[PDB]
Amino acid sequence: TTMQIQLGANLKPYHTFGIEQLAAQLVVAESIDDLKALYCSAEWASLPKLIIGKGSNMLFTCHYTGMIVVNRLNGIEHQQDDDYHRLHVAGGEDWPSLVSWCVEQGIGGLENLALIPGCAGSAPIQNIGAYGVEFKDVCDYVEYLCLETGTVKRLTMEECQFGYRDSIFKHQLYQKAVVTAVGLKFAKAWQPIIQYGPLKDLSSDCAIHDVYQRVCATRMEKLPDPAVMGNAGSFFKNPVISQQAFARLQIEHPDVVAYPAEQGVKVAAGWLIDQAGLKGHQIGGAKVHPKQALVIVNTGDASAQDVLMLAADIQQRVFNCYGIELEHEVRFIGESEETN
Ligand SMILES: Cc1cc2nc3c(=O)[nH]c(=O)nc-3n(C[C@H](O)[C@H](O)[C@H](O)COP(=O)(O)OP(=O)(O)OC[C@H]3O[C@@H](n4cnc5c(N)ncnc54)[C@H](O)[C@@H]3O)c2cc1C
Repeated sequence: TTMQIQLGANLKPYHTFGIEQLAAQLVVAESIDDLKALYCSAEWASLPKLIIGKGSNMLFTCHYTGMIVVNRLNGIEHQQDDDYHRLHVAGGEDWPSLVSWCVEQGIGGLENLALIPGCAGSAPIQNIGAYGVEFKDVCDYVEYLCLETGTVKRLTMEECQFGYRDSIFKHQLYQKAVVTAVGLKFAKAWQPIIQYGPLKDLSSDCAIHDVYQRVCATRMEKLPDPAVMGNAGSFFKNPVISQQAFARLQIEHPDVVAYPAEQGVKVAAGWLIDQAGLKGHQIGGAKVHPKQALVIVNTGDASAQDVLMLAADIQQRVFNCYGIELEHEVRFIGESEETN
């Protein structure tokens, strides 16, 4: 009963905003061969296709008239050096589950990425990061179905061109590549990364588990669970501006919060939105969550239009207070593929 095409499928079960909407067609892929039949064959060559993991970084903005392809390729294989653990993770694997698995195996280095919703295959697309770690830091390689050849190719971590919330799959490989698996590499001499938020209370000889527990604890405290109130996480990226640009900003706003970046300064958008006095602001069913002001939440009856107008309102207010232009991180889906 696999590779059954669902016609007129409701999308709420398929993305974390949980907004009422449907897809002309939807199918669950479960193997490399399914993706190969779906993307590199005459059958279903008719429909535009959107590959999704958990839809935890997505907003459907109208009736989706293509075929949604739900990535559920499973498998975790493990091996180890004298020096490293290496995992080969199928792209459909659930990410919060994978980090819990590493932690329970005693595999150190993934724990700052605890509870980020999504599939392992989506992790490289926006180079997920939290608590001072990013996917590029643990990445050995990425494998993908090459839409031009119908064969699986491999990129080293270098060839992925990772940046803040960025990679080659949002550029050259955009719509040309379906990630089928991720190679993760972790030093056996584990080093806690412990400089962010409540991890600062930890000490540098703590255990993997200590770090993981703290991350889970804080996240479950600050971020709404989307099965309770729909959301897509931090709606905007932290804007990255020059040093000089930052110093200028900081003359009028000496209080402004910054995060490290190699090129220029990354400014905390949470802080910008909060000082702009936007916490709790609602349009229709969409609201700025007061405990983490980057997260637009669905209070129950949001439309995509609500979310989009609230985003526009925040962006407007932020640009006025600070002359800074926030860039949305959530992908906006139209009839077929992304818009604006
Ligand atoms: C409560 C919550 C907290 C969050 N916290 C964080 C955080 O701390 N850090 C962070 O970086 N993100 C965070 N996010 C955002 C999100 O979890 C990540 O962006 C995640 O990587 C998206 O995974 P997904 O499987 O849902 O991708 P989706 O939303 O399904 O898809 C995202 C994009 O990737 C493309 N895509 C999906 N799968 C493939 C594939 N196999 N091959 C090629 N392209 C693909 C899609 O077409 C779409 O363009 C959070 C989200 C939520 C809801």
